[PDB]
Amino acid sequence: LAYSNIPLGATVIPSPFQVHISDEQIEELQLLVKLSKLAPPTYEGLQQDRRYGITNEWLANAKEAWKSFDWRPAESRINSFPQFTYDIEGLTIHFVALFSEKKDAIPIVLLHGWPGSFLEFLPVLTSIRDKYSPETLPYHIVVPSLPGYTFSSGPPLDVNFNGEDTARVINKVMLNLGFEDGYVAQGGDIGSKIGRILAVDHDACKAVHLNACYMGKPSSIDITEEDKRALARAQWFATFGSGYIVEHGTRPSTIGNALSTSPVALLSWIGEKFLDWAGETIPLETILESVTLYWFTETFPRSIYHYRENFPPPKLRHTEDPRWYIRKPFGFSYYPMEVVPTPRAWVETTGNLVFWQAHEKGGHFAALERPQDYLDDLTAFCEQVWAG
Amino acid sequence: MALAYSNIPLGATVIPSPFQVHISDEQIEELQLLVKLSKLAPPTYEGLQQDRRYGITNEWLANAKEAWKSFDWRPAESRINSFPQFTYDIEGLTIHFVALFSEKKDAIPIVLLHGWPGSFLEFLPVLTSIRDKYSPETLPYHIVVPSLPGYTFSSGPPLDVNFNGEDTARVINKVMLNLGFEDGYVAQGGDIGSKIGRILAVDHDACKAVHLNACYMGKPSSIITEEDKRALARAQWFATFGSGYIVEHGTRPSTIGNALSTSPVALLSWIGEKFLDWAGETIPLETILESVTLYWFTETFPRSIYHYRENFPPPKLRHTEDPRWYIRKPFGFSYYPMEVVPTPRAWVETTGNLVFWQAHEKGGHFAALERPQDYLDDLTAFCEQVWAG
Repeated sequence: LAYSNIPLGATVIPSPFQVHISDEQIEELQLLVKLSKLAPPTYEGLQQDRRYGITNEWLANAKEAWKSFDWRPAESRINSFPQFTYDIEGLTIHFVALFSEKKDAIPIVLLHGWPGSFLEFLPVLTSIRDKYSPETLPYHIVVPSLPGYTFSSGPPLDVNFNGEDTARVINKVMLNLGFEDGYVAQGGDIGSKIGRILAVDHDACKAVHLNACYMGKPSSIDITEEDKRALARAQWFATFGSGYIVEHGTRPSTIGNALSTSPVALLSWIGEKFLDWAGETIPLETILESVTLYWFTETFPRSIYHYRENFPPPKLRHTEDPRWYIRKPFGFSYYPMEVVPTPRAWVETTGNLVFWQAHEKGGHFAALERPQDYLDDLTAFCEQVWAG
Repeated sequence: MALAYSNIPLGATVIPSPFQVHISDEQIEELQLLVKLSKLAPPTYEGLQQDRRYGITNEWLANAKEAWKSFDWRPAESRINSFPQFTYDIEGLTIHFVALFSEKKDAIPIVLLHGWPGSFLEFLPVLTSIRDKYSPETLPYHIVVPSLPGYTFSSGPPLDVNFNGEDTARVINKVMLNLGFEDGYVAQGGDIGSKIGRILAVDHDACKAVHLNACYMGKPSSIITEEDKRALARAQWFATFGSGYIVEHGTRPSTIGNALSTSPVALLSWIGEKFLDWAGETIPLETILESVTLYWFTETFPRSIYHYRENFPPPKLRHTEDPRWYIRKPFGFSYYPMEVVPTPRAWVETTGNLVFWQAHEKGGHFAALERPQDYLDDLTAFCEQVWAG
């Protein structure tokens, strides 16, 4: 497999990995999709603008498509990229990688969120290996599955687990691969908090680029018509879009149990996000691939441990806390349909912001929606800040 | 189909249609199939917290799922059908209600109002006590226990227009008007029913008085004992850790309604958490299963949560704290210590003409279900105190 040779200085050799969902898991999935019931018509379910969530119609259509969804091609595509696992602190940590043949390639770790996965970055990874050979690849790209997500095991059954533990475990992936001299982190959604913690607390992480920075407007800050739509969208998300945060953060076992009962229940909860959060419309096939993977791996109940960190609501939000001010080189890319679009003057207050790029297209799932924009920003930021 | 207590009061302007519950054989067969084949979450740190700090435990749900496999609906149905039941058509909705009608020309009419995730079932123990104490001939009251629009055998709400708490009260008032009670009735409510009962008493002439066992509010701007400290901490637990379902119901009702229609055990997870956490007296598993089973058979859940969006964006004032909804008519309140937001008398008094106050040592959110005799003593005491003929 191209791009799959372990960097020469690795401290722990990773075990190679391939996904092979059993025929029985596939057919249990179809059985329960078929067994699922739909809601009767309701006023709320008939609103085509989704002001009360997904429409009954969308869900009925998506369920029918699911019955013809074939996992094998998607699984084959996933397996076309090099994948590995480490054993770290009793957990299996899965990651996708593209390793360069250049000895001093710049290591980068790309950090997904919820309800995402490594799947978000495969179009970017496809663009990378279209553009480069293993010989001309300037980067080592590492795309781990966060603890509790898809092929990563955990979190533990017997102790609480939070974002600082997540960062500690993810940093060790990069250390294991020989990157103690330095790597760059890139993060969105929950990955943006992980990226911030890596940059703030872990020596090996030399710089961090974010495409999300969840904050209110700082009081130390004065607007344009783009600043106006950013504030209106942020207020929409805070007021109407944050039910799942409160339920994940306070009753993770209840919602975790309810949505494991049926794959179509998980489809409803997760599909609403792929619909509302995107700038560029995400195809139904991409939603189904993600929900199917979460299902096969029982991700959802293992994946929501992060949300309880905000209950009770902290004095300062993470991004606004001086404890988590990013002193290392810090980059931000602005996508207008990000769930909380944040202007430069906001972001600048949370770190040492040396890189700023704004885009006209794209929303929350920047890598998935705009892989070329994402890859361009990532190359530019890494070239701009990397110090050898 | 003659039934004791089912004679329509003499002043009725509209005769209701008799109703009986008959869930089909195929629904009962299908429910058992769907329970058995429901998938369960794997073990998680959160699912192993036996103080339920993060919701229901994996162990509780697996046990409830096992018990559900051998729950028999038909004897619960026979018990339900021993009470008179009716429907009215009102503004194109079918409104189900249970009733006990007195033979006395001047019996005091009373409407009992359930909330979410409850139903007319909450009041059956109280109705059982009433009909054990009174024959139709000695019954001092007419008791009406309707299904709110969207709940169990009541249809709607409409597919094509929004529907809110004021529409709910208008429609429930017409049940009482149809039965000839334009001269007066008393309302009683908890949970969402306490909001409806408030609107009835504030805005509708036929409602003469109202008793509540819930008065959802913060500490009033108008204004601490042992109990008051405890009530404040419980109210603060509810607002901080207990209101996830409110935000979700009120912002994304379509998503959660669809999610929870897919499987009866999805519904049970969501609703069972509330019967566990909100109760003062432990509510038996069989009662929870009965309630969740009824919701499942009647596709209640997606139709029942329209009330919660009235809080989004957060209104200028909470209903109970708004002079617009201050109760001028005689207002009674019963304090149950394990109510989700226990409100001292000083708080409640800022919201209406409080002429009746009763505090209790036991009982929680589902007062009539947990403490039927306490609930009934209060209701009759309050009605006898305020009714003016």
